[PDB]
Amino acid sequence: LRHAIEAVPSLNNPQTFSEQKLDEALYHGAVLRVRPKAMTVAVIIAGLLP
Repeated sequence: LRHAIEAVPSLNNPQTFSEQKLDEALYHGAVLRVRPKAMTVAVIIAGLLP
């Protein structure tokens, strides 16, 4: 999420009342990159269920 918010959106906030592109950065890191977290959780639970 931090890499996401770091790449693009460090330019629009200096202009006050700018939150539209701040949410797109969270979308880019929080839900586009959701395969790694799901994979980690799945393997963690699967290596313990037995």
